[PDB]
Amino acid sequence: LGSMEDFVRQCFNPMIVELAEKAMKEYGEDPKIETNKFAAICTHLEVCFMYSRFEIIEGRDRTMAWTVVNSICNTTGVEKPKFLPDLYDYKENRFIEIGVTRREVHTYYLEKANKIKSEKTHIHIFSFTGEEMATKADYTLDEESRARIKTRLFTIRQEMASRGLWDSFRQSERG
Ligand SMILES: [Mn+2]
Ligand SMILES: [Mn+2]
Repeated sequence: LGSMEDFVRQCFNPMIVELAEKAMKEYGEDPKIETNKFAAICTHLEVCFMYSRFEIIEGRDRTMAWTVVNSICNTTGVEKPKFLPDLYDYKENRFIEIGVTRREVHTYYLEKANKIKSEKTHIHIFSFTGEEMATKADYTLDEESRARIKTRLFTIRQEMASRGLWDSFRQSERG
């Protein structure tokens, strides 16, 4: 049984580890203790950066994110989201909320949708199974582009498994 804080650090992007290290410290969660959530954050992030037409919101400091949201919201006449999407899509002129779950796709979706009280925020969910779900059957990206996202979650799962780490990860998610 390996060290997740190891695997995370030596299996994600430096960039990605330290944006998520830094995302965590901001809620006073230690990456050394909260290592399963540490990886999850890194993965969720990695995905958002592969779904990139698209402006990125996840990853920025909250000050920077909220300003980013606002110039768009001021320039397009788009409703302000209450919370913070992950991306914006210039082609469909909408904000997108990205979700990566190790649970039920349907459960995670409705949890997302009911949080954000979206009218216009689009919601794309993937899991480590292929299983996915986008708001209104609107998959935004082309079967290929989504497929590469699918492949890599798979390459995350087994590489965890190689170290006895997959098992726990799998079962430790909540809402
Ligand atoms: Mn986000
Ligand atoms: Mn998200």
